[PDB]
Amino acid sequence: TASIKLSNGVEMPVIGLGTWQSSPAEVITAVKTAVKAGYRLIDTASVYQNEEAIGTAIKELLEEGVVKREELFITTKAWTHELAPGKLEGGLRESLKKLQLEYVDLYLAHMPAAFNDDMSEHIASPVEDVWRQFDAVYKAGLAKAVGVSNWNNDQISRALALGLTPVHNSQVELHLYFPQHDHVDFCKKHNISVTSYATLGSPGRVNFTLPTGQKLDWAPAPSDLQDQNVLALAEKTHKTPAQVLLRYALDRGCAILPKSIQENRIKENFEVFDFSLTEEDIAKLEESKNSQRLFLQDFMTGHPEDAFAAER
Repeated sequence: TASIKLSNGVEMPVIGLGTWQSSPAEVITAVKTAVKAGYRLIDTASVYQNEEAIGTAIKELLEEGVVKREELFITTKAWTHELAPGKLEGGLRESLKKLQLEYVDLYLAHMPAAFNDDMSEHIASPVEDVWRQFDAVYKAGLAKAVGVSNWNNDQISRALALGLTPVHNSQVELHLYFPQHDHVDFCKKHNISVTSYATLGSPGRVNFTLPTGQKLDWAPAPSDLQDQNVLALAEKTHKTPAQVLLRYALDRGCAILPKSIQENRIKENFEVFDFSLTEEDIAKLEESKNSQRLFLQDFMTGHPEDAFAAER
């Protein structure tokens, strides 16, 4: 299994199944298809409300003898209300119950901003206090590694400065049209692994279908998948545009989480280990200089720990 070695020695598969776009019913089929295809990492979150289904999927995989627990890397994330003082452990234990696991391989703060139950009120808990809870669950053995998602460099630095368990991973939006050069360089400096979500960028096609259901010809849409350099490299390597975008992120030194839920796409996204991109190739793909954050997570607007406050 191709993996990245975390600062504490834990090996994390470089490619995993992102489940943020999967319902409980769709995720079961998606997880089993991915694992049978070769995927060894499953990424979920308490807020997706699909952990129970994933637990069932894993259970079936184990009974079928497809894989053993030790061969799978499971990542989950605490939502905003679970980040509040003294609420993390309870949240993690609940996720473990749904997943039917004794521990998770990686546990992340889904955001840096705490909220109450219905997110009607901000809870001004500094990221330092949030991280102390992660340090605790890590030491308790409930998570083999801990990290953050959607945090900015300053927030991560504040967590590191505490001198507790280091941040092992940072999961952020990262794709050709939002390179995150600064964040990746920052993480590399502090030995923090980086996981890219939304690796395939924005919608690359617009489909036309008649009421009868008859499918007509599609049209390209402005996106990473339609970038001229991407299309050119795909043709030259005999790979698909999507595979090129995934390889781009991998060779940038990141782990990836393609969201595809369709059987054929899940299989397609895994076929990215028969080639690699050189520094020249990477530079060529970045020539358009297009850069724009697609996931603004604007519900954080006004919160003292809004990671993107400067962009509001």
